[PDB]
Amino acid sequence: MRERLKRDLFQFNKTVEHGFPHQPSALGYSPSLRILAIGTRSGAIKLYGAPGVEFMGLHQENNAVTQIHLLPGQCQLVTLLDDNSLHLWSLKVKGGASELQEDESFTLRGPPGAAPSATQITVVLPHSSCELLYLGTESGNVFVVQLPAFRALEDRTISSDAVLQRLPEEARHREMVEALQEHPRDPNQILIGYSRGLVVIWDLQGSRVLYHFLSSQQLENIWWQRDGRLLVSCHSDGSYCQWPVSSEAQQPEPLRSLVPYGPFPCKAITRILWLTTRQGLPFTIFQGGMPRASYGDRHCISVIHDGQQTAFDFTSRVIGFTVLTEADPAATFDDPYALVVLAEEELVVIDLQTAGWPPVQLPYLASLHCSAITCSHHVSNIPLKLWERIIAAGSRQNAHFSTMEWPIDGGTSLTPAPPQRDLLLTGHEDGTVRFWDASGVCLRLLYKLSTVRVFLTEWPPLRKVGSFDPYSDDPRLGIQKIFLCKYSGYLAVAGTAGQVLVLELNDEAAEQAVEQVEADLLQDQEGYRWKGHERLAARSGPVRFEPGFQPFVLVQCQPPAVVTSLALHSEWRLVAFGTSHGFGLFDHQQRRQVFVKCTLHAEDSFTGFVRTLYFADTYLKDSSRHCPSLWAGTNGGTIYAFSLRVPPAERRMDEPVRAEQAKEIQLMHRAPVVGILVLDGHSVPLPEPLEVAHDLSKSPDMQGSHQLLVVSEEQFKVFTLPKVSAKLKLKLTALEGSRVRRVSVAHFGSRRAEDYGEHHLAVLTNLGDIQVVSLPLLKPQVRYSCIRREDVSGIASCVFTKYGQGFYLISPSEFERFSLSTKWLVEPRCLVDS
Repeated sequence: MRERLKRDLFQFNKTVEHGFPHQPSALGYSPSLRILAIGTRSGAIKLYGAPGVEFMGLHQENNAVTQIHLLPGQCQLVTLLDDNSLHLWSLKVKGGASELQEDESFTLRGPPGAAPSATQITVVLPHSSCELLYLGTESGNVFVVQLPAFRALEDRTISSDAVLQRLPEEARHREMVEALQEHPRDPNQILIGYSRGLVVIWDLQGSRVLYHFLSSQQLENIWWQRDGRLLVSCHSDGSYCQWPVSSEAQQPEPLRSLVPYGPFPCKAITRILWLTTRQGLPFTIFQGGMPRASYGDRHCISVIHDGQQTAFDFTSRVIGFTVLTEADPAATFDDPYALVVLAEEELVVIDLQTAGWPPVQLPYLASLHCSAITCSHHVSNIPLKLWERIIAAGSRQNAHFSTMEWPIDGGTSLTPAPPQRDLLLTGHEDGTVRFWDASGVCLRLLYKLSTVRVFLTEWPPLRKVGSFDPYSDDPRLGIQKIFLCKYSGYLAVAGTAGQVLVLELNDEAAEQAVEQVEADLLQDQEGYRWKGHERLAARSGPVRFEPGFQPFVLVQCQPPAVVTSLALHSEWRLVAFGTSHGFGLFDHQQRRQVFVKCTLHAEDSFTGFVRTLYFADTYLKDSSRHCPSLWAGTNGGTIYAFSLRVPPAERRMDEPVRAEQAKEIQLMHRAPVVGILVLDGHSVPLPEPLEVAHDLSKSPDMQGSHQLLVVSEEQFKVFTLPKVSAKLKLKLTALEGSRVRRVSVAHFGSRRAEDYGEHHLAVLTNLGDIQVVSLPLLKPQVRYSCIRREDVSGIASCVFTKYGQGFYLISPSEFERFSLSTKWLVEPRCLVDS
């Protein structure tokens, strides 16, 4: 096209990522800013606050983030990678909005030639003065660093030999600093806990020991009470003690030492927290302690309060956890209200105020891979009537969740509310279809559909929480294709075992039976037998369904192969499906099969393989009478066309729908057809089903001669209807050497002109590039390098939107949104201050 028009329509920019970060490795939190922080093995530091308030950074060394410590009060955080290096980050306001950038780095190094295992940092203690970083090492020495200008203060070094010199008379030889904290009410005193059991309270200015005790078990971690008068240790045998802190010197014995899961041999407690409440009932949170014999493989975090105990069992390893408290540094009681747990595959938030401790919904950081993602489907511009009903159905199934508002509400999002409501439907392996809010910066779950309903299959206090499921139950339930009609509410989903469910949204619950209808694809062919999965056993009789998308008809394909294509026309109430053998049309209004076409030549050739199905109300035989039509594309470059006879509503349930094959066009290059489209007289694609009923202005131009657009992996072609005479072609693979993976129509609004937009093709190549093919001239406009050509998973997982956006999986747990339109750029823009 023209250069002025090209710049006003196309601009490639990878906006923001949606979902859970892959392989988390650290967790941090700022109670003063209410901002969460997550670190990964790839070096990514990700901050999270209120919905729409998020940041992201990358360390120059791609290494694993081990610890994240946000400074109190200040908007600066310190991280520590597995290379024993510190990094100071800050959130500087540039242009009215905050942004995350790295300030300075520092690697703790000792004398030249010393062992690197002696300078390994274990505990990082930011002082309350926001000026020093006390670093506990494996050698037992505590090092002090200045912020900024990281300079190790050798004069303030608290070595191991210095602490052992200040012990009265009991120092029976011997460090690995396991704990390093500050006195909550005295910034002058710090605590140093050693692995063998030595825990001292060190006076900084006095350079002496004020309090010490030698525990009987190997120390793991330490928690100091809010008033600084009680110490709660945890050990390597699965026990936790209580120690009184006063000014009587001597060596006070443990107050209450016990193994909470004994008397059997348990594993260590990794971390323990002792928090106080105004009701006199303190909380006791500890991670681990399971019996090594029967529960050594469980990742659990227990919470003890008011005679109630619950060990929350997660399906993945616990990377880190924190307890949000309503208390500030100048408060009496801690008063917990939330348990934020970061597992290796999910995030779990537990409400601590409501009885039973119910989970808290996640407005972001959702585990999109709790079930293995198989396919996706995006629908743009959802009607407000249907949009509120989907959320209403999702609220009825989430009644067991907590009523507490999202506690991590830091920052102020400067982005307005999304003017257009978008939906991203995700197919999973267990047979679930999740409805996501792909309208704004946060990808929040709205409603979950479970298709498994139509098929046929207290000490220690363990309570399985979370959503991730690492077990692959049945691969036959894996959703393969999804079609959602945003107008009538009809939903069509396809599975791996040849099952096709046509559902309808229902406000109230219903108890109905799913009529099962068989579609024998191999009706005009015998000899070859099926080897593999058997058809899914359907539930006979009525089945209770919760409000939402209730299935009313099941179409079982024979043979039960993988459904490779799906198309639903809610106006004509027809649904078309295709597998590796053939395809067929189904009338879900009468629950009767219309026709079934076999497309073959045990195993032999690799032809057939229905790839695309497209409904169209265009001309097929004459140039005056337009009739409904169903088009089909195969792997062998064959395009089938069927004439449909859709009766009126007065004759809808009376006379059955008829069909007859009218055209069979064979391509000259014999490449698999990836897309079929029909343009009207003004070279505009045919509108979606029921779109003319909800918008008469989008009526297709019937005066001009329609055009048929056939897109293959090698060429684009345009034919003249109804004669199907070749007119335009673009040999993409012959010019650029790339093959077409998938193509989708997109409307590109203009930036120079407010209300002007042209329809064009969004093409994803096998090389990972994203091109734009102009209509109807089939001219290449722009090519943007996006996905790597070796990312076979990310390329297949790609999906385009109707208005020039797209999504693709950079990891099995998170998407990345890209925008090739000048009218769309969904990115986080936020402000955070103290």
